[PDB]
Amino acid sequence: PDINIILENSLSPDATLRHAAEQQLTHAAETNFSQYLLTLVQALANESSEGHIRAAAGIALKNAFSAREFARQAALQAKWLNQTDQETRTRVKQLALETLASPNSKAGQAAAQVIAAIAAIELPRNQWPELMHALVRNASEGGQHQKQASLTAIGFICETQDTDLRNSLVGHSNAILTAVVQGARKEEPNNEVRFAAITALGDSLEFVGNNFKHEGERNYIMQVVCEATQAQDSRIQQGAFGCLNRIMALYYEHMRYYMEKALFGLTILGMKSDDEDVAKLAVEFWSTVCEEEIAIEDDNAQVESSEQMRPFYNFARVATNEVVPVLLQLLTKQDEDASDDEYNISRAAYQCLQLYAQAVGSTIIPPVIQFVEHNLRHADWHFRDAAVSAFGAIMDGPEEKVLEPIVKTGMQPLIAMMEDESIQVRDSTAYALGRITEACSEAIDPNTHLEPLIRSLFNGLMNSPKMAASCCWALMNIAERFAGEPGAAQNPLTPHFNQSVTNLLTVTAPMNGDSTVRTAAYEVLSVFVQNAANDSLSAVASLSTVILQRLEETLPLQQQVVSVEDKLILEDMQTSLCTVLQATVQRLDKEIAPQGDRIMQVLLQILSTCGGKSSVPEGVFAAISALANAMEEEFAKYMEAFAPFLYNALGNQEEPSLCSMAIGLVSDVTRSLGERSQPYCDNFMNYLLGNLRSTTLANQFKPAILQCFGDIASAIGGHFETYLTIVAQVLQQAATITAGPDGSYEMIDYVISLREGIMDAWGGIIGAMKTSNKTNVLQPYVESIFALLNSIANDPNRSEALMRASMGVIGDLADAYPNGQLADAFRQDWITAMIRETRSNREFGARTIETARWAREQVKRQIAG
Repeated sequence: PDINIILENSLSPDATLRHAAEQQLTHAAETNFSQYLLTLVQALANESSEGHIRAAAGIALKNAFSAREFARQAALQAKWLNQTDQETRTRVKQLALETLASPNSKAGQAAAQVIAAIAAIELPRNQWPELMHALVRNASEGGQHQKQASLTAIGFICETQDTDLRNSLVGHSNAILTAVVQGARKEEPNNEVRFAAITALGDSLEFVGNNFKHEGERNYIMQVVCEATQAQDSRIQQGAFGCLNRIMALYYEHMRYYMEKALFGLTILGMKSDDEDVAKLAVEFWSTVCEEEIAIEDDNAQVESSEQMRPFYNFARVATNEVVPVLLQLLTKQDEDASDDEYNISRAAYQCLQLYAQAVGSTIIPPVIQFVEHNLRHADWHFRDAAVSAFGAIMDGPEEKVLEPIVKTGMQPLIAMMEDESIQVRDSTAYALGRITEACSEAIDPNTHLEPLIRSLFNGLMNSPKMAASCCWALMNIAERFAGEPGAAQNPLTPHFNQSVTNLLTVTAPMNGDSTVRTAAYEVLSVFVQNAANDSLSAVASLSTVILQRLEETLPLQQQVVSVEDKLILEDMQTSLCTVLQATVQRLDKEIAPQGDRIMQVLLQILSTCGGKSSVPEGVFAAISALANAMEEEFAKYMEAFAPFLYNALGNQEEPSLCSMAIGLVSDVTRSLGERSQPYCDNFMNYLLGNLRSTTLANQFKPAILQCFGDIASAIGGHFETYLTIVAQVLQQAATITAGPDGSYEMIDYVISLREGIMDAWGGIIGAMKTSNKTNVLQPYVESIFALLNSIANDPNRSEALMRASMGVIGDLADAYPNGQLADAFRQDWITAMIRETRSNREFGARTIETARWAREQVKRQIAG
């Protein structure tokens, strides 16, 4: 009754009464948790209540002692274990179990969720010994709904990726597998049961298959799945194909026999189904195959020894002649009405086609080219659009050499497609041209195709918003690919540069145009500037003034902001303008100096009006960083005005992204200004050291902060002795932070990044103490430096930057203590091995290998005193 109204209000669209209800529930769970549980499970078990109420009760009950988040989950589970009595637990368990039999599907499903949540707690501790036997019995003997719900509960329990729960289930493995497979068979008269069973099998794959190691279980599962894919019922088909997709994703290596035997034909049939949902799943099957094989191809490529090769069966390659024509056919099933990023069959097919091209390379070209030639001039826009889409789709993957003559042949017709009636065809054409430029710019000859290509893309950008993004993307690719050589006076786009800048400035000129088009076009302008040649420098200079003028004009615009939309639009404008400004600053370098005063004036004025969640301060900082790098010691005059803004960004960790940017700015300023930045470094150190005081061990800012220590040390030299005791202390502590015996990828990466920071820090410090003739005061820390060097050497987890920095420090140490004071520590074998490994890695860059060579030489000059 009351709980019915609280639950109904809990689902209410009015957030005031919804939040009110949520508060009532939370309060109820706080005042008497056990009674809260009883009330909810009783409402769930009540056959006189509506399904959605019962489901709501069951969900709330589930959430009373379960959560996705680790810590929440720890706390809530503890509530089930230690804040209930056995009578309440027994009651909740029994009522939940009984509700599985309910003819109301929503109540049954909810009860399955409840049971899974309880099982996750009790089964590892063996506190519900009756459960799995009861579920298996229900799944085999129950009425329709009891079967459905119990199968669902079994699936929920088996899918739970928890080692202890899995292990507790081990003894029930065959009984569970038998129950779900037998439930899924066509001999099962009830289609509802079959769907529940095949779904449960899919959820239980990791568990019941025993990792598919044994042929009997394998054939058992594969037989029923293949059978279910050709079931008359659409839902059963869907469950089957979803199951099949997970099987392929998990057990590719076991699939050869089954692929040849049935999967090939089954998925072909599935892709051509009249039901869009199973068609989607069947296309996804081949997307999964392609993804796997792309990964395998890549891994087997990077491998030196064939014993390291992963099993590879070339499924996609073999299947090309059957699957690709179907995919192309599905490209013609566009829904012009459908929303954006709505995943329909046509976009699914396109994704698959892309992956297919990567997976099989040149093999995909003849069926696609046949399709493109047939349909490029079709009367139905569906087929023309499909044709150009397909063409662009296969640009990334096959041998460039093979594509070059096809691109050359198809360049002019594809450009002509930009004048198609259909806006869909024009958009797909623009994107395809971007794909082409990106993958095969070499095949595009400037003198012949460049000008019309650019003209058509700009024509599209300036007159047709629907294709603006695609045009912008293509244009950016072109600017990137036709950039010319470093130091060059001209590149192919240079005679088009001024016109291009004019066009981009024109389309971004309205204050009422589409904000997304404005943003996209500004990005284009940025990339054009970045890749501009020296003949265009005066134009870039002129552009920087226009951009500056527009930036200045946003300041009174800021004043007119009323709505949140106004705010967002203004912030995108300023962020885009800062991006372009940044581009001109970097491109002009020293030549930017005459506009330095104007730049800092408007940028600081923009900072003073920023606040809250905004992308603007970060863009401003990026532009300022550019100006500091360009003007160097000339930038010092802006430090009086700018430093307090920098300090404030540094001290505010509640804006993580800006804080990180601020730390990067300190590195920029100290490196760009050098010793001229020394008077500000005590303030820097105070903020940096202040940041290090945390309740978080893996402080996200620490790696960059340590790198920053290195830059400051270089800038202030002998001054750094003031900070040596503290910083060395921090560096030594940081060196002990590791991912542990079984760490995540994120923590492994964090530690690699951290140790990059540490090594940079030591590097700057060693240099500072050497040049100030203070190697005596550095001497006590040298042993800890070698210790870390050795730790890095003995850890197969590393980055190129880390090894480079390590080589650098080894060399620095040799310089700092000449005439063989460290000859002993250097002649150690792990040192030599470390350096030799670094110099001999052909995958490393030139900087690193040169640094490794310097390290070797530095070592050698140490051995003999």
